[PDB]
Amino acid sequence: RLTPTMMLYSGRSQDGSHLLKSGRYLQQELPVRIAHRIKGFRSLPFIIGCNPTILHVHELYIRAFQKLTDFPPIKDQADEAQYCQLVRQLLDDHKDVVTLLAEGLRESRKHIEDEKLVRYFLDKTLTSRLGIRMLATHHLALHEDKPDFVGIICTRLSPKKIIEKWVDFARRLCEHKYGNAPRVRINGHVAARFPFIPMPLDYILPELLKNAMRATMESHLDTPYNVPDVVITIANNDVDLIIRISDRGGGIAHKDLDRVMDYHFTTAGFGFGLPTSRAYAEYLGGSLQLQSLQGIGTDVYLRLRHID
Amino acid sequence: RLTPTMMLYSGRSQDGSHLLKSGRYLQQELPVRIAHRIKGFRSLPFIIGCNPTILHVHELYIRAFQKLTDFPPIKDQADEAQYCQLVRQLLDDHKDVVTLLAEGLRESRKHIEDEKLVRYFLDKTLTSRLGIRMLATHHLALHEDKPDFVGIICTRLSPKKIIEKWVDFARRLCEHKYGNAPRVRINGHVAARFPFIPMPLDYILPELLKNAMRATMESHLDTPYNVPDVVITIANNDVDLIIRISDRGGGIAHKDLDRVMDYHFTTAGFGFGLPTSRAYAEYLGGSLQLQSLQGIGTDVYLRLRHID
Ligand SMILES: Nc1ncnc2c1ncn2[C@@H]1O[C@H](COP(=O)(O)OP(=O)(O)O)[C@@H](O)[C@H]1O
Ligand SMILES: Nc1ncnc2c1ncn2[C@@H]1O[C@H](COP(=O)(O)OP(=O)(O)O)[C@@H](O)[C@H]1O
Ligand SMILES: O=C(O)c1sc2cc(Cl)ccc2c1Cl
Ligand SMILES: O=C(O)c1sc2cc(Cl)ccc2c1Cl
Ligand SMILES: [K+]
Ligand SMILES: [K+]
Ligand SMILES: [Mg+2]
Ligand SMILES: [Mg+2]
Repeated sequence: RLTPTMMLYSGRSQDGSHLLKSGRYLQQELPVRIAHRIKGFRSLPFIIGCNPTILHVHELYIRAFQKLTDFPPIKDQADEAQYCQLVRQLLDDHKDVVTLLAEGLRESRKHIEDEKLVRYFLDKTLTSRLGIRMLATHHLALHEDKPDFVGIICTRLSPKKIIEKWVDFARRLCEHKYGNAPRVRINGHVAARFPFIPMPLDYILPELLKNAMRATMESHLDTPYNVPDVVITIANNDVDLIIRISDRGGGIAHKDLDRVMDYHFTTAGFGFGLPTSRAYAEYLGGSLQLQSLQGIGTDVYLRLRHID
Repeated sequence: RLTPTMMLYSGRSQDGSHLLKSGRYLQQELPVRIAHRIKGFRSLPFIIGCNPTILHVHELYIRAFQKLTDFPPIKDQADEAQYCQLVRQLLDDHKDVVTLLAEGLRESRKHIEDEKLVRYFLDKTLTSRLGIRMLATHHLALHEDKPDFVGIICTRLSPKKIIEKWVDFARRLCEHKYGNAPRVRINGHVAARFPFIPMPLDYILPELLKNAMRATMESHLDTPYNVPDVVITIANNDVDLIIRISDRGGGIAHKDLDRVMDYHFTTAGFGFGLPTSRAYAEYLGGSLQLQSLQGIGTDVYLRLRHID
């Protein structure tokens, strides 16, 4: 089973030798990908790269490269176990990176000449980071013995169930802010189950659901106690999984339409939900498409390729 | 009120002088547009242009140019009235032109080197023809005194009502072929009324409805007596009119997706419905977009700009 330019190992050897193979693989893969991202930071427009917060993330990436390269060759389970400590630390050290980049770039990007430069930098940086985090988490998860998982790969993911999980989460945030939340109905292939990697859905779904719920409440300020449902349709075929999220939140206005996919743009939480979700979907071989019915609502279509 | 590179006059003079102005306008506009299309025929790949049916349409276009240019200057109501006879004849003489081109091109296009050449020829020819027919019909309709119309412009078009008209039509064709037809529900801005030109909708709507109904029946061969509804949503805003037509007919397969917009392509009536509808929508400043949920259904979105 694989993803773009990387593979997620589904080993299961008794002596635990698959952990050594996995670890050695990480050590030959992660430093290269970190190095590529450091180059990304090096080539940022000077005035952006000088931003203290951007510099901090840059330094963090240098540190990560240094720590991995300083780690001795993995020869035994004792080494592998310490390697896992390093991986856990880095995952934790880097958990706020998306937020730091958003902040650092927010002001600094208003300065430079080329406007698609930041978009390209963020698309490339955030997707490479997702890949890095997936590989690292997969390696850790190989030690686990949860049913239905091989590392971070779920062998029988139910899209309805993971959708429901994020629905409950988004409904709670929405209720806290507006005193109510749209109900969500789910239809189509509600009983589908198939091998799949949850992690990208764990980012994308709450972003799209928050969007749809905010849009619904903000357009029904007179009747917060009675708002139209959000309707989610699951289509599962041999090629891809499609999740359509349809709201009656009034639509994306014509004057806003060409901006909603830009990092930082927002009508309101830092305006990253849509461009990030799209970059993730595309990184994984899928896509994220919007259909705006101005005056009525929006349909968002998430497509993710099935596992090979 | 206007459309691309042409205007539809909303005159109403008592002496009937607006009919003379309209007629003179046609005589200074139509011959030019016919001449442009004749050039189109002249530049067709030799082997296609030699097809007897293509030659017939070519000749028909030459004849139309010849008749209009042979018609004397319009100076009085007596002239204008005879001019209307000529216009009616030509409209009638040319009513099968789309069908003739489809047939003539069907075989001949398999020969030539450039594959997007025919697509371009048909997009340009069919849209210029729609423009010609709109102008000509508008001029004729100026003699009429129907309530709510100025020529072919409806001053208070109800999208729900025109949708319902074509729904009944498509349901009857479908019922005759399959012994039943999906019901259609219409929601969103069901009470919208606004100035609008019906003619393009009169072509596009039945094409999209036939598609959705065929797809629905062909995927429910076991239960023809109980098939899922087609659902149409109307969104009316200050910029455009959006009509979403959503079916549970199983979707457009991945292997077919990149072909359904090509003239001539069909899984079955001559495979012109979709590319023609899209060319018309775009000619008028709108668009036609498809979202396929393979295994479930298809959403088709027709957008047409409001009148200026
Ligand atoms: N379902 C929706 N309905 C209406 N507007 C939306 C919807 N989803 C996104 N938007 C618009 O696109 C903008 C960008 O969204 P996003 O990238 O998620 O950033 P944020 O939600 O933080 O503003 C939103 O501020 C909102 O104006
Ligand atoms: N709503 C739909 N659902 C499934 N397939 C569709 C739908 N609309 C169009 N298609 C597919 O696209 C093809 C092209 O349609 P069209 O251009 O209207 O030509 P025709 O209907 O004559 O085949 C159809 O044959 C059908 O396979
Ligand atoms: O930026 C990030 O989120 C992460 S997590 C992470 C984990 C490892 Cl083991 C190495 C680099 C790295 C980076 Cl860079
Ligand atoms: O091709 C067609 O449909 C038509 S209708 C029509 C009507 C007039 Cl008056 C002139 C040309 C012309 C053509 Cl070309
Ligand atoms: K945004
Ligand atoms: K076609
Ligand atoms: Mg958001
Ligand atoms: Mg058709």
